[PDB]
Amino acid sequence: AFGITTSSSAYVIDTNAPNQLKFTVSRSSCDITSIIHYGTELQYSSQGSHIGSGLGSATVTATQSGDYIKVTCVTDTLTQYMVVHNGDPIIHMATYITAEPSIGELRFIARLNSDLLPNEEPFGDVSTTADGTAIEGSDVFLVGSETRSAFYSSERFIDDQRHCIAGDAHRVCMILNQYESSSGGPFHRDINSNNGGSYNALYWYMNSGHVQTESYRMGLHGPYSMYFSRSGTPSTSIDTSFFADLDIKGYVAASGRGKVAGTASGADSSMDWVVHWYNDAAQYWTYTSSSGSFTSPAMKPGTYTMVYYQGEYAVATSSVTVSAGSTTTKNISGSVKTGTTIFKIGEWDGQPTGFRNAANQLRMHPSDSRMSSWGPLTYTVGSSALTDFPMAVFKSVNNPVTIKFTATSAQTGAATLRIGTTLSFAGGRPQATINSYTGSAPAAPTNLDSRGVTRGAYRGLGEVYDVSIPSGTIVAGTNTITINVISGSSGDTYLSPNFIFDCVELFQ
Ligand SMILES: C[C@@H]1O[C@@H](O[C@@H]2[C@H](O)[C@@H](O)[C@@H](O[C@H]3[C@H](O[C@@H]4[C@H](O)[C@@H](O)[C@@H](O[C@H]5[C@H](O[C@@H]6[C@H](O)[C@@H](O)[C@@H](O)O[C@@H]6C(=O)O)O[C@@H](C)[C@H](O)[C@H]5O)O[C@@H]4C(=O)O)O[C@@H](C)[C@H](O)[C@H]3O)O[C@@H]2C(=O)O)[C@H](O)[C@H](O)[C@H]1O
Ligand SMILES: [Ca+2]
Repeated sequence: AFGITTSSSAYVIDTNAPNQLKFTVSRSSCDITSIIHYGTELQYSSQGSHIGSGLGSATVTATQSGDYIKVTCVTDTLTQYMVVHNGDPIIHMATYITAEPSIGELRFIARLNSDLLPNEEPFGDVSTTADGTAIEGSDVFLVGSETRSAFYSSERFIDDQRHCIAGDAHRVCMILNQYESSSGGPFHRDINSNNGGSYNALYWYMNSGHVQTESYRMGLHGPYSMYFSRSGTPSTSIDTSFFADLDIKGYVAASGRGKVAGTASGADSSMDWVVHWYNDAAQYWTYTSSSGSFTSPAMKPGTYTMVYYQGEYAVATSSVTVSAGSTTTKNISGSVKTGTTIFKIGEWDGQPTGFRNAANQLRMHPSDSRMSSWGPLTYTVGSSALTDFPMAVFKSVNNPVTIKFTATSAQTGAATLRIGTTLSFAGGRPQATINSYTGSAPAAPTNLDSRGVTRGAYRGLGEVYDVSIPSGTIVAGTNTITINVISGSSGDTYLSPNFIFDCVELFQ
């Protein structure tokens, strides 16, 4: 039956789902210590499923409100909520914080039986580190001859409404339709799952210091939903609006929200367009249609910075105010301006898209034998393919990048060499030589104090480095550009100072 079974040490919540879902919540710690789905225990028995590594101690209450059961766990700065609906094999959750946890990240982790749930979806065994030997920190492993990381399960938050772990008789998915309290914007990615040897971990990283570009946000994180299937795959259309009736702290209901609608225009139409709104309280985003039309998700009232991307490259920024119960009509337009192009390597999309190893980097370590050579490589404009240009240059792996290009006598005037990047590590930034002419050393970029390129990430601050080339420095015939990554810092191989490339353009 749908209901709560109480003992001194626990509440057993029964969702009354057709294929059975009961779970045990510790009244002392708020740990999920047992999960029975279709007569089968799914929960790792040594460690609970919980926020972080455990709340440790919490004040726990359970109540029925009609066809809903709510479990509340209170700590000093964090309230954890679990809500179930009669008939549904889902643990709905929401996490209310007034401060960032001590550890400096906010995650939920489900620690589940890896024999029954060995697989990871949608990306496969790339995040299975079981039987792996660490090759970097304690988060990148070698399994046989293949490199592996929990990070290789990651996905841009804008595209991460569902990820799961699974076996032949059970599937457990995270359903994620509310990223408003997270940090890093639409292109932030994070750890999703990890079969690490003892159990298979399923996550939602509400926030983290993994390639973090923003301050943390307080208030209610989620709702998020952990779905339990036999062999089905749950839709991402899961109604959580019943949270409005359960006095969830920090919860703002539909009627407390407003929107922004309009049309974005002017950007590169070969790319997906994204509109992004943020302030200290909340962040929202949406893809636009191919005509540029957009309607924001339901937004908390307030004033927001509004950004228009082609790919992950901001072409315009603006400000907008949202009122509860109304739609603010707000258009946005803009484009990337350069000049008359001599050559262009890659595209202005805020990604290493198309470069050598770009597709692999998301799902493996740069040391992986399946990677193509890092170089040093000479890219000759007109003969070399884009997949011959390294996605990253490391001070101590493939430094420098040499570019060969032909110019006509009509192209010997003043130019700007533009070096567009996505993300830096250890102070990495480019200094350019063109023929016998050396550009200035730019100052160190902001340090994000995080590995990235070795952990499947590329979305950083997107620094752009322009070099003014005087007239008559470019010559008719062959020319040479040397891109050196400079930095006062030092490191072994892929942890040496580096940056990931976005686009390299020479224009007049
Ligand atoms: C090469 C490396 O580079 C630099 O590294 C720093 C930093 O020193 C390093 O720890 C790493 O930090 C990030 C990291 O993020 C990951 C997870 O989000 C985090 O929860 C953690 O996960 C582990 C965790 O285990 C718990 C506990 O830590 C264990 O000791 C044990 O008790 O079990 C606990 C448990 O909950 O089970 O959770 C497990 C489920 C998981 O399996 C564990 O991996 O670590 C992850 C990781 O990537 O290592 O940790 C958080 C707290 C931090 O905020 C992140 O920055 O990466 C940093 C960086 O990239 O800069 C340093 O130079 C370092 O010395 C060097 O070795
Ligand atoms: Ca690019």
